[PDB]
Formats: sequence, C-alpha cells, structure tokens
Amino acid sequence: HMKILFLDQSGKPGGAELCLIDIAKPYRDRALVGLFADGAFKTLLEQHHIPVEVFTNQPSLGQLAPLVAKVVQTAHEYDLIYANTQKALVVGAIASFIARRPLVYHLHDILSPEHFSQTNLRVAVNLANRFASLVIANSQASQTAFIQAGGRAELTKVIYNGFDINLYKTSPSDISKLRQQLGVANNFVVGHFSRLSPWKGQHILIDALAQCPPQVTAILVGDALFGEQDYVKELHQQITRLGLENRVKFLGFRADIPQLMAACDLVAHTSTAPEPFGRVIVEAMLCGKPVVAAKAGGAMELVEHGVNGFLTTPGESQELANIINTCIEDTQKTATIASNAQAIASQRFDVVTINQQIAETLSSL
Amino acid sequence: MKILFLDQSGKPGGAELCLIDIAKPYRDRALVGLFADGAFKTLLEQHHIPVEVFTNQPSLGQLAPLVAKVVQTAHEYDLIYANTQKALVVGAIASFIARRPLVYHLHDILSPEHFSQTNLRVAVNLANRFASLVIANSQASQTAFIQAGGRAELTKVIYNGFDINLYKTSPSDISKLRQQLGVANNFVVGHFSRLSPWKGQHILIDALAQCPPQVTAILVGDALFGEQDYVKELHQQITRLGLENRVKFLGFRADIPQLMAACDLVAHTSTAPEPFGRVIVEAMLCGKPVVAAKAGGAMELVEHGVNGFLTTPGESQELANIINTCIEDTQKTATIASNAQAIASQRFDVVTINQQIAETLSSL
Ligand SMILES: O=c1ccn([C@@H]2O[C@H](COP(=O)(O)OP(=O)(O)O)[C@@H](O)[C@H]2O)c(=O)[nH]1
Repeated sequence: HMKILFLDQSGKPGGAELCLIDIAKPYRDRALVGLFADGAFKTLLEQHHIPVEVFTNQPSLGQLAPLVAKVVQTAHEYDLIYANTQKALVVGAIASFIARRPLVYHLHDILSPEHFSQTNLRVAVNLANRFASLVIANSQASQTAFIQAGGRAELTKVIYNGFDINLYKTSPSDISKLRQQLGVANNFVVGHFSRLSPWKGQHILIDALAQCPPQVTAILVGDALFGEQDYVKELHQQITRLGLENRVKFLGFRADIPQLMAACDLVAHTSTAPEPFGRVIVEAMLCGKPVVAAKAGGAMELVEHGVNGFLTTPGESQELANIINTCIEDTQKTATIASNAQAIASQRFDVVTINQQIAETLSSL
Repeated sequence: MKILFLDQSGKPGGAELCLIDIAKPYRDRALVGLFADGAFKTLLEQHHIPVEVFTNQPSLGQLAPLVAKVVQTAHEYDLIYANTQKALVVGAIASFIARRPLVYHLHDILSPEHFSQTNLRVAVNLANRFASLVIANSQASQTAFIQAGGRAELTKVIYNGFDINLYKTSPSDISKLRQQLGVANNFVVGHFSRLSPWKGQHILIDALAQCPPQVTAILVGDALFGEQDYVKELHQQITRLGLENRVKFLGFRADIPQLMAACDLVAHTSTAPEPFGRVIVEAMLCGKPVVAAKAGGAMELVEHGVNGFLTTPGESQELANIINTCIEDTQKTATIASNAQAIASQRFDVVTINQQIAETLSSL
C-alpha cells in the first residue's frame, strides 16, 4: 500500500544505481524511479519492469523551478520519497516539504571534503538533518563521514547492499572452459572489476604485477569513464613500459561478472581513495574467491584480514604483490579463506535479508 | 542587518509601490530581487534602491538556477523579506539553505475565490513552516491567511504608510485646477483607478443618474489592453443614461493628490474585496470626504459617518444616497472630511509605519 517515489540523479548504471534495482524490485507495482538524466540505467529499470521516468528542467512553481515542480507533483500520488543520490536528496528534500511526504535519504557516498565541494556537503547535510526521516548508510564508513560532516548520528542506520547469492555460483567446468577461451588456463589470474578510473587504482595492480612471478596475469573488467581516457592511456603506457602487454587483458564492460570472477584465482580491489562499499568485494566473496582489498572505507567492514580475505595499505603495490604471492604459495590456507568468504558473505549480504531490513526500517516510520 | 527583499513582479503594483517605502530606510544595506524585469525595476533605480532580476537561465545551480542564485545572494544578507506569493515560495527555499530568517509581507487577500487551492496550500504551508513572521497589510489579509490555515500567531498587521505632507494642496491650486478642468461650479465625485470592471466605475455612473445635474464625475486612470470591452461598455452606459456632459475621462494622471483636492467627494466603488485601499487612505489624507465599498480592507479604514462612508458593494442607489447626503449637509460633510485627515495622519504616517517595521524586524 505504501507507494515509493525513488529518485536518482544519474542515467548511468553505477553501483548505487545497481543497488537501487534490488531495493526497488519488491516495490515495482507501487513505485516509480525518477531519474534526472536518461541513459542505460533507464533501460535496465525497464528490463526489470521497474517503472521509470526522466525528470528535466524543461518548462507557479512550474515556471520558477520546473524539475522540482515535476517532482513535487509526482510526489503527491506517492507516500514516501526515497532519495538515492546527492542531487536527488537536494531536490527530494524540497519536494518533501512542499508535497508533504516523508523523505528517506539512502547514502551511498563517503561525504568527504576531498571528493565533494564543501558547498554541497553543507547543503546535503543540512537538508537531510532537517527533512530526512532517516538516512540509510551503505556502510559504517559512509555513516561516520556523514556524522563528521555535521550529519545527525541518530538519523542514520547502516544497511549494506544486498545480493542474489545463487547468481554467484559457477560450475568447475564452466570455469575451466572460460579460462581456456581467455587463454589463462595455466595462469594465476588476478581479476580487477571496476570502471577504469585513477581512484580505482588499476595502476597499482599493474605495478604489483611487475613484482609477481611470470605466471601471474591480470584481467581488467570495466569500461573507461567519460573523462578518464588520459588515465586509460597512462595504463597502456605503464603496461608497455613494464613488458606486461601480454599479461593484462582489458575486457571492457562485462555483464557476466560472476562467471569472469569464477575464472579468476584472486579478485583485487585496489582503490586509492576510501570506498563507501565495494560491491565487487562482496561479489568476489560470494563467488567463493580469495579477495584482497585496500584498507580504507567500507572494505575494512567487509573483510577480516586473514579470515575471509586480505587487506593492504591503499596505493602500496609491493604489499599487494606479497598477498598475490602468499595466495600462490599457500594454496590450502587460501582456499579456506575463500570458502570462509562465501559463507560469511552469504549470511551478511543476502538480498533476502537486506530487503527485510529495508522493509522493517521503512515500516517503522 | 542587510535585507534581501524579493518580489515576483517587474510592474509597479500596490505591493511593489509599498515595497519602495519599505525599502528606503535600508537602501544602503539592501537589495531588491525581482523575478521579472519591467518598470518596477526602473522605479527602484529612480529611488537608489539596489535592484537585480533573477532568472532561470544558467549543484542546485543546475537543478534550479533561479533558486540557486537567490540562495547564493542570500548568503550576503541577514534576512529575506518576501513581498509576494512566488517570492515566498522561493524565499522559503532560500531561507533554510542559506540559513537566514524569512519574513513574509502579505499584501493579498488569500481567497480561494481568486487563488487555486494548491497555491494557497503551498504559500500557507511554506509560511507556516519557514516564516519567522508574516506581516499582513490589513486585518482582512490577516484573517484570510488564517482561514486558509495560516498560523495566526505568526501574523502582525502593519498598514501601508504615506508621506502625509504630499497630500496637502493650497486652495489656490484647488480653484485653479477646478477652473482648468471646467468643474468650478460642480459637485465633483472623483474615481481614481484604472478602468476595470472590478474597480466598479459603472457603479458610480449608475449612481450619477440618481443625482442632481450639478453632480459630475471625473474618472482618472487609463485602460489595460485586457479591459477594452469594459471601456466601450462605460462610454455606452454613459450615453444611454444621458450623462455624457456629467462625466469627464482625464486619462492617466500623476497628480493624484491635487485632483483629489479638486473633488468634493472621492468614490471607491470596487466590486470585489480588496486587501488595502490605497486610494481610500489618500483621499482621507487629502482631507476629502470619501465613500468606499464596504468590503475587505476598506472596512478597517473607515468608520461610517465619522471619517467617511461605507456602502454595500455593487449598490448604486446606496452610493447615490451618500452623494446626496454630502450635497445637502455641507457642514457635517466638511467635519467628516476634517476627521478623515486627522485619523489617517495618525494611522498611516509612513514615519510611524516605518517604526513598526523597524521594531518588528529588530525583535527577530
Ligand atoms: O565491467 C563491469 C564492471 C563492474 N560492474 C559492476 O559495477 C558495480 C561496481 O560497484 P562498486 O561498488 O564495486 O564500484 P563503485 O560504483 O563504488 O565505484 C558492481 O556491481 C560490478 O559487478 C559491471 O557490471 N561490469
């Protein structure tokens, strides 16, 4: 009976947008996702039969502020506004006071003065504080940065991203055949699953690969973000510099991530800036793979070092080489760790459990 | 204290003209923001009141440019003073984001007969939640705000103010102006507004027909593009009743105080309730008898028989009765008119009104 108006600024399927697919699904017969840009995320939502619409600035409030006005008027036939990004929060907060509907802010970013303008930090935080009935944080790191930026602590609740655990299971044979098709059957494959961007640190994996035995190869899965083509150029040159051209594959964007992860021997998350929540980390754990992650942000809540994956100082390529080598030398311990990771991640990040937490939290408003 | 005034209109309506008086004592530390260019902008410039037009051309900068520019500007000021409905909507948004107190100066009767229920709900909700203070230009405005669901405890009535001494005209200018208009020997009923059906000129004209031949009327004001059918209807009405030599259209005039003084009665005959009859007060300050339609703000401005006359809206025979009373009891009439000047100078002196505003702002 509760109808939700979800709002997301981006027309591109980023992590938060992908998360929103899962959040919205149980509500598809009683929800709408309003976007502020068209794009492939719109396609996806349509694929999932999640009602979706694009809200633009195209022409009393109607003329003063078209976007806000459209949101306000849509909000009238909904019971709650669920804002999924920063700009959606700003617009959602205004819409909430005008349309007289409760607001939920789902926080997916680390609200950091280094990646957000102090302008937007103050505005986002103050709007949340005064108008959000609840701020869902995707991790404790996201939670504390919100608080540190002046966010009200008592408004927050941590709810992790949820995953359909059975999608991450692949047979040994499918693994073998895919590895052959990738020509890595006799390699130690380290997989990196991220859009190519400097803060994702693919260059760190490349430097580590320089200090690894020759059987170690890398697969970079993900396409280049608009404006990062300098970075992608730096990588190719970095690689050629190091003679690694035949030991690194750029697969570009891939939708078959679980299968590709299953073909790897280790999954590496090498971000140089604190990660709010690494989806790829949890995905790798669900695939039953050893995982190594930079020791900042949400990654520290996802992995316990030595138990269900490995943590390394961000930007330190040698430390990453050492974990890679330890995985190569300590076969048994590594398999155990990887098995632990599948069990713990299934318990913690099952979409069924996450959807229950979301439902409970929403109903308690 | 620096004040950011906001007003939706580029045209100098009553609210906009009132804002000139309001802003003058603060003009070295204020800005008026308009949501459209026009003559009002020119008038502000004439008075050295800093002015600026905010538009929607280009993170809120992209999402809502107009709002974003107001917010941004508002950071430089200590208070946002919204003078109209739309300025309230925008100003409330800007008020929390920039973190500045907001005042709403309500110049309108928020009637569900002249505003859609959404604009009423939105204005009332925003004011109730974000206004530190709602200034109403009259008890009529105040009570309509509250009947729409406005928070009564937020309201204070502050009337429009006038420069008292502008409404004083010598008997020699009066005689000379009556001579030039050719009304020296007439009982002159003046009507001072633009030609519009809601302003009720046709009412005065029907009353003229129930009046002795020495009663003439002067209609002072021009016509709007939109009310051209009305103008022709007036001329036809005048010819049909045989009043063509007892009505003079003077067109638009800047010397209103002087023309009021040349009248013997000033007639306010609007057909719809108004928040605050500027013309009624001006007639009082000119020391003239004034008859007004008994609705809206008029009712607060006049005590019937004491300092002017109130007549049922739309009723020309009542109006004619008043006009004939003025002709027959000249002494009672001159006393009423003298009473009018004294009470209006007391209640609507801009010096006093400015003090009420200043006091009211300092309590925030
Ligand atoms: O080629 C790719 C690369 C990534 N992803 C997905 O994109 C999301 C990236 O999320 P993450 O939280 O790891 O990155 P962020 O968006 O925080 O930078 C994950 O679900 C990945 O499985 C994908 O579908 N195809």
